Amino acid sequence: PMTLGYWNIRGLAHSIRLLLEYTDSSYEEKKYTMGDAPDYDRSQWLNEKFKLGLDFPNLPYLIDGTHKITQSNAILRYIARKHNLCGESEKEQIREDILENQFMDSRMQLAKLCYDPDFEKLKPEYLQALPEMLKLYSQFLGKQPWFLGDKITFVDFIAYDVLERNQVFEPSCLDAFPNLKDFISRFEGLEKISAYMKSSRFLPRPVFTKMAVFGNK
Amino acid sequence: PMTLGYWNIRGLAHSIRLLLEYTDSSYEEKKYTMGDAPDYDRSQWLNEKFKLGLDFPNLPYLIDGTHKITQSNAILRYIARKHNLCGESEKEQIREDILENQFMDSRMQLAKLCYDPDFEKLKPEYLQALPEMLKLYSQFLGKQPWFLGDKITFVDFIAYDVLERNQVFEPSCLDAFPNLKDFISRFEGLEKISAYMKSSRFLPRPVFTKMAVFGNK
Repeated sequence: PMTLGYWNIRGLAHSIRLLLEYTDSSYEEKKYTMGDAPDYDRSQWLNEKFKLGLDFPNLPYLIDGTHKITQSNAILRYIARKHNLCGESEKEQIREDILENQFMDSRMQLAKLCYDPDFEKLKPEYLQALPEMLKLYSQFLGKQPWFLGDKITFVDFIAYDVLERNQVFEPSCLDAFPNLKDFISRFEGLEKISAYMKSSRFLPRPVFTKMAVFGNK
Repeated sequence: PMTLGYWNIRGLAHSIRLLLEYTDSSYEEKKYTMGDAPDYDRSQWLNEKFKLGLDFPNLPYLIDGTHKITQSNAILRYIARKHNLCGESEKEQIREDILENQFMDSRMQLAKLCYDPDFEKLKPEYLQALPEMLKLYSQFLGKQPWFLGDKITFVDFIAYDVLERNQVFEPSCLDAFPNLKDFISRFEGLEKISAYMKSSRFLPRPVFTKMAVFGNK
């Protein structure tokens, strides 16, 4: 078995869990929690942070025998690699890295709103810019069933997440982009995935359980 | 002839320059520039932005014949892959993913405060939290000449710019870490790297944007 670990919330560990299901990987989730006090105490992780014995302690993490991986991307590539879910040619590879990185910056932009207290006043900013960075993805993807081509790679697990996050934030965001919304319906079509969305284990409390009224409240 | 492209000021494209020079790649730097504070006008690029045919207009970028690339890491990996500067074994594979993504984090940490309005107030914090980061690296190298092992790869280049940038903020920061020092010495003393260092083609303005009152010159 393997061991993944993150906060009781969504966070980065999401796609990571999704990629772990598509590969039938037998993993376990050491879930850490933030103290429900007005001020959320994050010292639960801290207590173990250094005892796990990780090269660069941080959450999320994945331990596997003689392999304790850290850094969201570093964890995904590891799994994907063991299941041929990575690009094979320079071509599919340049697309792969561009996306891999891009989606991250994009993951940040949305996350910023939540990290910043003055969300409500700054929320519009992200909303107005959305379409531009959206059409870019829908154009790059184009007529492809999966972002890279006719084969599914780890990069889709990243994609889907960054696209669902914007979908729950604002549902109309994808209506003008048929292929993008269609992309999501295809992802949420994989047996191994659909089945997972019908599992006994999913959020006990709402999304963003801790931090940001964008879920916390 | 490949095509690079970034603001006149050093920025983050320092690693690509070094790698390109270490790999003897013929390249033409299409240097851009902005206006002065407060009007930080960056028109030249702004207009040119989309006509370049970049599927994801962003800076920096590299136009390699057909392969037009964006995203720092992507550009680095491309070149690094062209001349075999990468990890082969799963140990080297997993190793480079960790560091590559980690250094990016640290690189995001430093700049975030130089671009920050209260730099003169955040400064002592990063100082106090520098040794943690800096030790983590020294522990992840030990007696190895290169982070990956016995091969210089793009990681060592990316690790150089960061360790270099941090050795500016506080020149003594890495003094308590002897191997980190020998590393910097090691990189700087490479047949081709040295030649580039002491050239007439090494003159972009210092550490990041002029907005930041951090080593502007």
